[PDB]
Amino acid sequence: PSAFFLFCSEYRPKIKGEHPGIGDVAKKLGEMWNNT
DNA sequence: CGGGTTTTTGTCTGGCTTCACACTTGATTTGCATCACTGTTTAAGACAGGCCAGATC
Repeated sequence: PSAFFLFCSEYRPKIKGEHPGIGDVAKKLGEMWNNT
């Protein structure tokens, strides 16, 4: 388990309740993990 | 001989199932190359001069 490991799923529902899909949901989550 | 009785298949539309699989991104494993290092000559056999020594005219 790494940062993105426990960051792609722990914050997954925060976009999965908006994005039905499951790449596009965590996609912008990767961008907000990269910005920081 | 061609026609007929077995094994073997297509076959139903439903709901079921396990699981491959989309889509990132870094932390691991795994593959395959490199790398620095080691052994520390002869031994038979052919041919040639050359020196010497004994033979011969």
